[PDB]
Amino acid sequence: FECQFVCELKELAPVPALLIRTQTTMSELGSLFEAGYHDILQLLAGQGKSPSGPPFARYFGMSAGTFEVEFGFPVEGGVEGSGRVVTGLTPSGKAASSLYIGPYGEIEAVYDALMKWVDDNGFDLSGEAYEIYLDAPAETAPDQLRTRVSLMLH
Ligand SMILES: CN(C)c1ccc2c(-c3ccccc3C(=O)O)c3ccc(=[N+](C)C)cc-3oc2c1
Repeated sequence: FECQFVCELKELAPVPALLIRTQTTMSELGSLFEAGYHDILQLLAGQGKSPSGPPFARYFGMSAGTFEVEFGFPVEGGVEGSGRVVTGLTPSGKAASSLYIGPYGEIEAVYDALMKWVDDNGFDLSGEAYEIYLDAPAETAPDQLRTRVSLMLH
């Protein structure tokens, strides 16, 4: 992945979200997200509401076998949670960010590129990663699958 032209620093505006905040492994992540995103969409339907944008996930310590993950959908205000689905916010602050097109299994390429770009520009990372799944992977060709990848800055 080349960062020459498409990598940028973004100022992220926090907006309301419905989230699940839990922990997972890389093996179980796919099943976790299908289950939890389904459930969030059902809780939204459950109030006669829709998401306000594509779903996302936040990650820290992804090397560990088991790592924290927070994932969900941006929503209108006035939405309530239930069970383990909670109201919160999308990230705020600065991030080093790039659009990535391709299968998730090759996304480390953009991570490597962004960490090089961050080093070249003297920025500091918090260690948190933030992915926005602009396309649904079940319904999209892998060579067209869009994810925005952001590394949060310290
Ligand atoms: C852009 N919007 C509208 C969407 C909508 C749905 C998804 C689902 C999903 C939700 C429920 C059931 C199946 C899927 C699927 O498509 O497999 C995603 C599932 C997994 C995922 N990861 C990053 C592993 C990412 C997912 O992103 C999505 C994005």
